[PDB]
Amino acid sequence: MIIGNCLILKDFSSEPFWGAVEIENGTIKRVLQGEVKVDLDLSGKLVMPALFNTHTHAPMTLLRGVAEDLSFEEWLFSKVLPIEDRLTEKMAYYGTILAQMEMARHGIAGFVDMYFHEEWIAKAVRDFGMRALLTRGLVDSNGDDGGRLEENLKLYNEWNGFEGRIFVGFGPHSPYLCSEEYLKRVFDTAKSLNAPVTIHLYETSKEEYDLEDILNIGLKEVKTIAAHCVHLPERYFGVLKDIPFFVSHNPASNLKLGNGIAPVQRMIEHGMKVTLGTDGAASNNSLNLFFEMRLASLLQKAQNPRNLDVNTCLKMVTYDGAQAMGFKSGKIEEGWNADLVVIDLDLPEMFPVQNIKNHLVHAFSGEVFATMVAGKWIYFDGEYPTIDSEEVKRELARIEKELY
Ligand SMILES: N[C@@H](CCSC[C@H]1O[C@@H](n2cnc3c(=O)[nH]cnc32)[C@H](O)[C@@H]1O)C(=O)O
Ligand SMILES: [Zn+2]
Repeated sequence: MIIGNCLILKDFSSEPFWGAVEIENGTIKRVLQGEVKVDLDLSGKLVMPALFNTHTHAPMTLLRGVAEDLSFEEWLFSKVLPIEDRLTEKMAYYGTILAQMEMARHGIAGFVDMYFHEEWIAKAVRDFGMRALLTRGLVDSNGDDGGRLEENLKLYNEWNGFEGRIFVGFGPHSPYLCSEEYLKRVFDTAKSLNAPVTIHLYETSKEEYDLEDILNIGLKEVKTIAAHCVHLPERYFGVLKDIPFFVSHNPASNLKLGNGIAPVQRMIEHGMKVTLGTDGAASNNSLNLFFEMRLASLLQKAQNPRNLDVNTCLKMVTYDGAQAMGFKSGKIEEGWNADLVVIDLDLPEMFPVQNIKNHLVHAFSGEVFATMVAGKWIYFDGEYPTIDSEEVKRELARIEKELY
């Protein structure tokens, strides 16, 4: 298949050019320049690498807007947890289908999850078409984790590697919901399977523990996606530079729950790898990485308008995200995955045409035209080709009634 005859943004550091792309068996076979015979003419649009959301809680789409005007502790222990006790396996599946519908209309190809009923979440990702690094949220009480780590291993056993689209990791919630001993066990497990770890790190100001207790139990050796890092002491930026440590920046969530602004510019200048996550729909409340990217840039610019320039931003949502997720995506080059998104250039916000890249970061709403994952269209002109929209919608309607 060859799509094109339009502008093509190869990667974050290059400029658009008129051409086309040939996809074959979920990969990029070749990138053509100039005019050429295409099977799909996307003239008047832009083709670029798809985006990768490095942090979310998929089924929380079912709780969108249910927890407003609350401090962090109230939000989680008073509002969210009681509702989650009522969230079923079936709801996890449909909440994830909904989450993918939303992420897909925003050009997202893959996401990193941390939740429960994870196998049902995996089924939903299987059916929808996206890529995902799935992990089970882990917490313990003096070593007793209620069988959560075991569930994570079951998930690993049954889903790691599925169709090259799904990978399984471990999700210890945070250094405060996980005891020191339990955390070491989780890191040792991940270390043994050579699997990633995702954890909420220094999300709130109350967290003042030393990163040393983690740096010497596996962090230096385990690929880790640390969400938030709002209060990560700057004295550690140096050491985090050369280990597979990926910060997942979640600007909207940090602001909405009154946690603050992470010094991303500083982290980046110190050589740290930084990616973008949306977190869950109950504390965002959208699953839009374009919005997240724009917001991130603005927040850093408040300190210095030169902070988080356009290319650095595009790199963060595309290539860096794919890297944290272990997928060879993020660039339209031969041999790379065919994970692409199509943006409509025939819009007010995309003018002047000579500044398209800037528009992508500071003016575009995030509503893409189509999104392709593994060579398949998972969203196209308002349509969801991989699912029965109407059926899914009815189920969600029943779930809303049942859940609330
Ligand atoms: N509560 C789960 C274990 C953690 S799953 C991942 C958890 O992260 C929670 N979560 C969602 N958003 C945030 C956030 O912004 N900060 C901290 N935790 C969050 C989410 O509600 C979920 O409970 C259980 O009992 O098995
Ligand atoms: Zn989170």
